[PDB]
Amino acid sequence: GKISTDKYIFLTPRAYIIVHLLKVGKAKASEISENTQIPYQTVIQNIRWLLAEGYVVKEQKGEEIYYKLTDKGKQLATAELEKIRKLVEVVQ
Amino acid sequence: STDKYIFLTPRAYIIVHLLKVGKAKASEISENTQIPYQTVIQNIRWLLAEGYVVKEQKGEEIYYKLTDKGKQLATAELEKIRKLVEVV
Amino acid sequence: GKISTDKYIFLTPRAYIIVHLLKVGKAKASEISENTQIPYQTVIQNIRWLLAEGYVVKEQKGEEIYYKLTDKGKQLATAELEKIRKLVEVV
Amino acid sequence: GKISTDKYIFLTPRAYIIVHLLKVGKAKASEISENTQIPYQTVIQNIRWLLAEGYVVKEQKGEEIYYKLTDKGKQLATAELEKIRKLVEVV
Amino acid sequence: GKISTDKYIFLTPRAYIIVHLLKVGKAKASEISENTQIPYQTVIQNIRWLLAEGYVVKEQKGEEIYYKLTDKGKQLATAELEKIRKLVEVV
Amino acid sequence: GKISTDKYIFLTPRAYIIVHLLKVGKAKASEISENTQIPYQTVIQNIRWLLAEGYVVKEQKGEEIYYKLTDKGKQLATAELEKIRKLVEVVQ
DNA sequence: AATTGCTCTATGTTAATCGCAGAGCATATTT
DNA sequence: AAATATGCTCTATGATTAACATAGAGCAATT
Repeated sequence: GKISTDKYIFLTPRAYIIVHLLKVGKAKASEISENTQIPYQTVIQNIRWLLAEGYVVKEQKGEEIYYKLTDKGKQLATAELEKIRKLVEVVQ
Repeated sequence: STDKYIFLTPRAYIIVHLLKVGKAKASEISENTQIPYQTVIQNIRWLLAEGYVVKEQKGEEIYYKLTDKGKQLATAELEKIRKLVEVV
Repeated sequence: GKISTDKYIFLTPRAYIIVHLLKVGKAKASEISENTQIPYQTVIQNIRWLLAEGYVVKEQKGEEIYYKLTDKGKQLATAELEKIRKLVEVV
Repeated sequence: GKISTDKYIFLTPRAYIIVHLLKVGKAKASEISENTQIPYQTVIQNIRWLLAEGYVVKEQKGEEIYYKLTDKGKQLATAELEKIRKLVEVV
Repeated sequence: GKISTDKYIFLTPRAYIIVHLLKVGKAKASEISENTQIPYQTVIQNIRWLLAEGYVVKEQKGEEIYYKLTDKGKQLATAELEKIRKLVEVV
Repeated sequence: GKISTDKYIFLTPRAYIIVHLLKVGKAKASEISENTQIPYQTVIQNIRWLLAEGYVVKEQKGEEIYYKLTDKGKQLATAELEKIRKLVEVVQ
């Protein structure tokens, strides 16, 4: 699948997506996009996948739809983040 | 469905390996990262076309290594990778 | 909200999907996409949702991912199907 | 377009709407939203289209605008209702 | 290994692509593949080589991407091609 | 398969061999190698493929192994060459 | 000359990036 | 009170390409 493009040399689009939720805790699909530079279509495409994977859950208030990392989604993040520190430390 | 490349791309694992070793063969580049060989070369052909890597054929032995340009990309991207973790 | 749908006016693409899951039980994405004429891409984005609700389960078979309707999905299926005869009947 | 969402799993909002007019003859855009469980803005949206496609026509009842199906409407209902059965044929 | 080429038995798919850019000036991934009848994958993968050598360059026209031979690329397409005629006149 | 390479940019080794056989008429394995500069292990490999399709047949003229074209390899020689021309022609 | 072996090529199946056209609903408008 | 222009948000899905596996094939070295 299209994973390594000129825009995602090292990190994938979902990476920045999750890293964002880790901070804001909860955010709108639009808020995720404009804050990560990742185009909206790519965001929800990965959000749909995150939902099916149980990493992220959807919240709704009639009109306002928010997304947040589930406990396992937070487990995934704090796991992949440790592979980064490795990459970069083994490295230098 | 990629469970293998969640946060990191296979391209990264390749760039990094060519940093700690400097000179590596498409076969070893694959093994030491557990990335399917067919992906290695396919990414190599792209890295070559972008001057991020230069080939060095010492006979029948093939060797791919980072260039001055590719090295800059390596030390550049990696920094971006850290700053993203710092705040988190 | 300018509407133009010559394809989905009464039935959603998600419906045809659910249905095909009852016949074959388990099938790949590139598979049900052909037996329903529903474009492959649309299928994935819909099977994901069915996974997010637990209406379907991902069962890999070697290298090819297989999607099979679950109990809760079977419920949704048979339950929402009767909801359709409760309409056709009176009309 | 936005066909299948959380509320709509099998049938689109149009299916219901028409199914409503196919039982109440002519009802106000409000009274449809009342029975269809569909929000007001959505119904108006589908109506603005139904009328533009010669599927539905207004009927001026004085100080109100009850909406009634047209001959083109039944030409669509029964013509759509059959894709359901051809579909729910294997249950 | 073993040999079974049904197509490229005398010419490389690289030969075609090179020839194309020499008469078209500017071509995209699809264009080459569509005309040369060489499969898309082979093309996109061969340009990489023509780029790693500096024989071809990239013309970014908005979204779509074009490819054109370079100085060294031209001095290659006009040289090797001569060893073609030097080869056919040997008869 | 391994078709395009650093040397076989335009023509393949099977091209050099065949087109050279027409002129030279006939020759031994190593002879082909020396002339077209193509390594033996390569020349010998493709010859095996030629002796398999009938394009070329080996004829024991002494103790060496003489490799000379055939009819199957003639219908092909002119066939490929014809396309080779269709290519350099439109280049104009 | 034939088999073994390593490496890179040709290329199809699948999938994931990002775009355009929808379309579901909520507000602010509006005769 | 009911209707529309309007602003979001997510869906339908086509086009480009990457992930990567199969079948080659250029080229030593061994049998």
